Amino acid sequence: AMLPTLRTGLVIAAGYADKVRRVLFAQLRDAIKSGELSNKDVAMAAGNLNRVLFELLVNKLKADKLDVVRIQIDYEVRDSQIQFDFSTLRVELWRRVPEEEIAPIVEDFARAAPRLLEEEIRFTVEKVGETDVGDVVYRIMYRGSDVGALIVTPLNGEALVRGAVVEPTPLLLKRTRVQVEADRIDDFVRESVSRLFSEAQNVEKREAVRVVNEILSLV
Amino acid sequence: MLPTLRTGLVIAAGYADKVRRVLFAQLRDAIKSGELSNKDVAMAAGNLNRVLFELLVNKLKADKLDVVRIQIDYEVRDSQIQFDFSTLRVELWRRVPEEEIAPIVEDFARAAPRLLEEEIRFTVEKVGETDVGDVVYRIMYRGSDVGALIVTPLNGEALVRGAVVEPTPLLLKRTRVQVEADRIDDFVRESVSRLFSEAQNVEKREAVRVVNEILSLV
Amino acid sequence: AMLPTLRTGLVIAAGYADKVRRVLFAQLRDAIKSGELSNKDVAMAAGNLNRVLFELLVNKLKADKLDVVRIQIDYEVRDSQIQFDFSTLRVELWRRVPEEEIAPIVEDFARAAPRLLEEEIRFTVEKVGETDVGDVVYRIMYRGSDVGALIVTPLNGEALVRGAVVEPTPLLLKRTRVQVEADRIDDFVRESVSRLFSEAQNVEKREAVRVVNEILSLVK
Amino acid sequence: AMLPTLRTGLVIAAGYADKVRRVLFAQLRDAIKSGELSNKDVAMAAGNLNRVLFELLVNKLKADKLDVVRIQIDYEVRDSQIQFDFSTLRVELWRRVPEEEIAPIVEDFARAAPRLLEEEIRFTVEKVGETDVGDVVYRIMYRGSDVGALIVTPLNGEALVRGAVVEPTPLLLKRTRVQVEADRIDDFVRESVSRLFSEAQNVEKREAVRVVNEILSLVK
DNA sequence: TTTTTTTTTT
DNA sequence: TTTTTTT
Repeated sequence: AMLPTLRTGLVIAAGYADKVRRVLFAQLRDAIKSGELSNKDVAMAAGNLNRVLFELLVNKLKADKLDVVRIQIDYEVRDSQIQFDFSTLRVELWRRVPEEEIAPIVEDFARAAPRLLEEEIRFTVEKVGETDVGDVVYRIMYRGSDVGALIVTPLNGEALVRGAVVEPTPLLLKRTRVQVEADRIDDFVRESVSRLFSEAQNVEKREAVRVVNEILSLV
Repeated sequence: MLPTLRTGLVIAAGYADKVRRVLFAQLRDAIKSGELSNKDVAMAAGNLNRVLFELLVNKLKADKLDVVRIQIDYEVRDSQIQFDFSTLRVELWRRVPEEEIAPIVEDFARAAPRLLEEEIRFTVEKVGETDVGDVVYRIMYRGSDVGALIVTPLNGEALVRGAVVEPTPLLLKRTRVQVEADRIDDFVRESVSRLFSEAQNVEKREAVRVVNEILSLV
Repeated sequence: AMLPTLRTGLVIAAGYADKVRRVLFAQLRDAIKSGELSNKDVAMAAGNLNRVLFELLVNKLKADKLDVVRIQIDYEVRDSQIQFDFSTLRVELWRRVPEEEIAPIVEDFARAAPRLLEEEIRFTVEKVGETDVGDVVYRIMYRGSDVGALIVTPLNGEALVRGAVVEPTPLLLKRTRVQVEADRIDDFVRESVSRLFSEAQNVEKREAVRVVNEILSLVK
Repeated sequence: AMLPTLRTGLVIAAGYADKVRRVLFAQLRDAIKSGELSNKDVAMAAGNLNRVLFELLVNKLKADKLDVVRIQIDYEVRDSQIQFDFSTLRVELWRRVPEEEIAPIVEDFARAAPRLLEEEIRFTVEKVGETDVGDVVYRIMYRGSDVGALIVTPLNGEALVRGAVVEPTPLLLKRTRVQVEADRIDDFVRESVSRLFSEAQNVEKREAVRVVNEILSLVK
């Protein structure tokens, strides 16, 4: 039987304690109201966990209070008692990069940002293969790295284009008809890929990711 | 003053969907009024994400498993969103490898039930007295200041109140004990750890304010 | 033009105050750290607002402490002081439906739910039109209400079928090739739509919603 | 042994499905990475639950998509399989109050708001009892309803006053020394309680609640 | 086309 | 990647 898991999510090390206490109270809200637990039992349980985590985070790992941690642990509630399974204790740590190292870089970049904000991104492609019914699949790239996929369906004298990229920003190229005879497909894609995505939809990452995988799966 | 887009803590791999969701949440009202369209906002979030990609991946060389926090002011004028890049702020936290943390976490996990039963040793030091004659002590944990304690002398009796922030936020309820005023200082040093063994587990901010309340009286 | 906005989002009326406090501190974190404001200034501002909002909810709106509210208001910071624009004040209210009215319905339904959990989602379709290049687009319905869309591309003895529904649960029909002559498409689609979505992907609502439109826009 | 519980929290009825899917995926992430479950297993589980909830919310409870729902249900993972316990299913519903009924009330209130924002919170008190060491405890009331507590410690011609209120906004009265004779305590408190809290700290509700309970526990 | 909405804080 | 987080 699977056990409930106490998860903090991403939190600044200085505030993990109040995060652990509030999450645990939220999960055991029904248990308290049902009468299986008291508010004292839960607060005491969280306090003991926080007591343990303090030694781990501050002493063993030397985490600064401005660092970021993510903590999770399974726990069991049986017969009016809360018990943690410390074999399930998992702790993630992120160490802070000093402002003196980031602020000047961001400030420098901020001056060049309004130019970059309007520029069209410019992509490159490479043919991946063809389907049984004659669709052509391309890999779409940004700066030599793979960032998306594209599929072209030649039809009665014309072609249909669909695709999506994940980086530098999630874009979805909706089903688009272009003036191309099947003879002109491979040439057209290389000439028009950057231009097609200038009118693409700005979507969420997972939406773009799914389409990329859908298109690449057909090969 | 301008509206600010704030992401909060987010894994670098998912900053884009975070920026998009924050911006849409803030500008829902402008859309329904007809001042903006979903296209207008999505293009705005998309263009910002395009900008942040160069900053995070190339300039800051951030791995996608790191944590970032981004904020920037923006203004909406005549059905368009315009960012003020002078207000752009980016925070970065770099990932500590699992091979450096997991074994340390593993060994401690064996020692956790042992430590959990142990009572939390505190030590104290005299700070001063209040206007009405209360005695204030500074509570220390492993030599470091973590809380405060206040004792109100009576006739053959004393009232004790206090709070600690570390290693876990505790609140010492108003407690009356039978002790003569002459031996209070000895009482505090010998019994402070025993007092907090029956203390309340509270939130950090509650403990913090009580500590400052007690220290402010000096 | 636009002013910063303090937004609570959905919150139980009993806890709106701590929400207003936490949001305002989060938004003015920088102002405090810069020295333009003090922690005292922000706490006092949120407290005064919450005092006012209490009067509105309990007296004017007659909100129960177990109801749900959503509050937003614009504010500006002038000379180390926080000043609200109450003309921008917006308050939404949801009144709780008594447990005595909902619990028996949920309890009754909970008994029949796991059997329903297995059943195939019988769908029906309606032809919407043909695309410029000859794809056929159908509207998918569930219990007479439109819930999704489907597009079919005729081939030589074969067809390509794509689609998505939003209700009763978001499903995505991946690109599927089937054995059917073009004269038989309209018959095939209507006969197999429920069967096709029985093996479809469980996706997010927004994914299904977006796909429906991509398909429906091609006719409209 | 207790089971994991899927909790959505407050969500607009139109967006419950994606809420359920994301919460379930967040809880079962580790199970997926370990290989005990696949993304398909979790997606199918959330999809089946949403299919069931659709009938409950839309058909049985007649919930409008602008309403607010809160859904929770226990589930079990046994041998690479997800199982919901529908006996543990709980659904709360809040029905939306129309803007046409709230906006005029908010707008008129918005006109008197900048005036009210300056105003001090008039309070009343009532004697509850005395402590063992002779402190006097009062119940603080706002609109006839109990909202807080206050404790007075008598000195020689002086007193120490401490207290906290929960409504209309969480306020905590720091340790304050005042000039009052012990017989005139009941009288002093009733004249000054509102004035004392005009300089009290704006805090979170839970801070105030605990101080209130601490003061009341001291009463016999 | 959604039709509701996509945060910060916690 | 993804959440809950005062009756």
